[PDB]
Amino acid sequence: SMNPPPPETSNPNKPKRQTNQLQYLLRVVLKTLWKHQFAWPFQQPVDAVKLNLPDYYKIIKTPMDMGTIKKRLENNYYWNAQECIQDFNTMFTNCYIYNKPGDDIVLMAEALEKLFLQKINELPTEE
Ligand SMILES: CC(=O)N1c2ccc(-c3ccc(NC(=O)CCCCCCC(=O)NO)cc3)cc2[C@H](NC(=O)OC(C)C)C[C@@H]1C
Repeated sequence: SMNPPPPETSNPNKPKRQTNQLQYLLRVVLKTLWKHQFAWPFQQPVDAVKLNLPDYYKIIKTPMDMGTIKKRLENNYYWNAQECIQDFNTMFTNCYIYNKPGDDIVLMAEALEKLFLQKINELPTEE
């Protein structure tokens, strides 16, 4: 029933870089999604205590949210763009797994994912 610790956003043992693709992911992709009217439920880890969803972290074993992604991008946690893209995809997939089709939260996630894919289709090549 309690919340787990959030995903790691800092780790001195993990290798990291700044790439042009990761810069794009922060400045274009994350910025575009963050200001969407339906972004707010995804801006921090799912608080299963607040929501009284004691099964959330039984069903969802790889939690992810945009607050964590924003911290990882700003803290230069990632090695490459695919690590970040996978985090976004995990966030969407978790929502589709836990919730029913046609739930409001699923409609919200689908709106964000549509924008995400438009922006990722436009991902620049590596410098
Ligand atoms: C992502 C996901 O799958 N879920 C989820 C996750 C988080 C929340 C959620 C998130 C945040 C809060 N409230 C707060 O953090 C307090 C501040 C609210 C926002 C203030 C405005 C702002 O700062 N905007 O940027 C409550 C539920 C609700 C749902 C979903 N519940 C629900 O009623 O979602 C509606 C938004 C449709 C259930 C589900 C488990």
